[PDB]
Amino acid sequence: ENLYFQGNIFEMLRIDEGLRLKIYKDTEGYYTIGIGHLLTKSPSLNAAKSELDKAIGRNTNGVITKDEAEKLFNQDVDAAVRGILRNAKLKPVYDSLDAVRRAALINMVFQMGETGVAGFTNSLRMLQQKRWDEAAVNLAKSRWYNQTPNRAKRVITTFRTGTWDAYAMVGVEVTIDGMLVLADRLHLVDFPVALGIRPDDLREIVWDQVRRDLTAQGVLDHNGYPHPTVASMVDTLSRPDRTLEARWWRRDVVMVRFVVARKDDRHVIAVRNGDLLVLQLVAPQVGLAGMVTAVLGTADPASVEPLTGIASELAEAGLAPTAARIYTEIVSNPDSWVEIVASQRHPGGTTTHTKAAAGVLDSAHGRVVSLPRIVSGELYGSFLPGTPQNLQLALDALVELLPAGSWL
Ligand SMILES: [Cl-]
Ligand SMILES: [Cl-]
Ligand SMILES: [Cl-]
Ligand SMILES: [Cl-]
Ligand SMILES: [Cl-]
Repeated sequence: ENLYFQGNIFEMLRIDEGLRLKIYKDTEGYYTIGIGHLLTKSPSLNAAKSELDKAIGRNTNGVITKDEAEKLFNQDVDAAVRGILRNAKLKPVYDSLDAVRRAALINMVFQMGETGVAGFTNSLRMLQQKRWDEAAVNLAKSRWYNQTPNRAKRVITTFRTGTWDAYAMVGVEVTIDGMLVLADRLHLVDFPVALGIRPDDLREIVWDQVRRDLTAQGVLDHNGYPHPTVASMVDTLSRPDRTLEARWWRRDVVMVRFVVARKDDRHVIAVRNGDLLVLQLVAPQVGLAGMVTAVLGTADPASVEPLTGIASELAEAGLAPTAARIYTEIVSNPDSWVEIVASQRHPGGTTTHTKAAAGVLDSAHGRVVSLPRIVSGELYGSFLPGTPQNLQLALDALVELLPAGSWL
C-alpha cells in the first residue's frame, strides 16, 4: 500500500527544523516559536510574549497550537520565497524547479539564510540544468552536509528525486549511552524491554562527552535539549500505546531485536545493533507491513500453497510431494527467521503482550509469513507466501490477539 507518498513543505520542515509550541531561545539568544518563527531580537523574555500575542490575536502565555504554528510558518515561507524571487542568484533556479525541489530550496534558506544558499553556486546551476545526480553529489561536498548530516541527506535526496520519499522514514542513530542521555533529559522511563535500555561522578564525565557529541550532530540544541523531532522519537518509545517486538535471527551471521511503536499518531521503528540504536520516525501514511519491510528488506514470495490447517506446535513435530519438499527446506534451513509479538498499554499503566507471534521466514525458495490464530482456545498457525499483503495479514492477525483487537 501507499505507493504515492504525499508530503508537503510544512511536514518537511517540522521534521528538519522541529516544531516548538513553547517560546524558545535559539543559539543567538533570540526568542522563537513554531518552526523558527523569530519573535523578537530583544535579550528579554517578556518582549517575546508581547510579540507572540500580537501575531496570534490571543493571550497565549508563550504556548501555541500546531495550527497556529502553521499560520506563522506560512508567513515565513512567503517571506523566504519573496526573498528568493528578489535575489538574482536564486530566482532563476527557483523558477525552473518543481514544487518539491522548491520546498527543498526553501528548506535550505530556513536553515542557513538566503545569502548562504546563494553560496552553493555550482549546485544551483546543476539544479537549473536538471542534473539531479550531479547536484546531489556536489551538495554533499559542503560543510553544511557534515554539520547537519541527517537533514542535508534528506534535502539532497529530495533535490535528487523531487519526491517526498526521504521523509517517509527519517532516522537518527545513537549509542545506547546517547539514548540514555536523551531519556534522562526528557524524563523518560518504561522503554520496551526488548530494546534493553536500562538505567555519579564517573557517569558524568562519560555523559558530558556524549552530550558534547549529540550537540555536534544537532541532536541536542545549544542549551542541551533534544531536537524536537528526536524528542518525538524517544518519547514515542516511552510507554507506547502499541508495539510490535521482534526477534530476528540471520543465518548469514547474533539475534537482532527491533520494535515498532505507536503512541497517539506517531510511529517509531527502533532497531538495536549491539550498542547502537537506530530510531526512525515513520510518516502516518506508511503501513505496519511497510515498517517491518523497512527493517527486513524486500524478498520474493515463495510460490507455495497455504498451510493453515495447522495446530500450534503440531507444525514442528495434506500436502504434495513438491509442496512438501519446498516447505521442508524453508523451515529446516532458513536463511533468516523473525518472530514478532505485539503488545498494548492500558490506561492504568499496565501492558499485555501476545503469547502467539507472527513469523517471517527467508530461504532459498523465497519469503514466507506465519499468521497466528486462536480458534476454540488453541493456537493455530498459517503459512502464506511472503507478499507485503500477506505480511500485513499476518500482522493484522497478531494484533487482533490483543485485548483491544486492533492497532488503532
Ligand atoms: Cl556548491
Ligand atoms: Cl545529473
Ligand atoms: Cl541533522
Ligand atoms: Cl541551537
Ligand atoms: Cl496470545
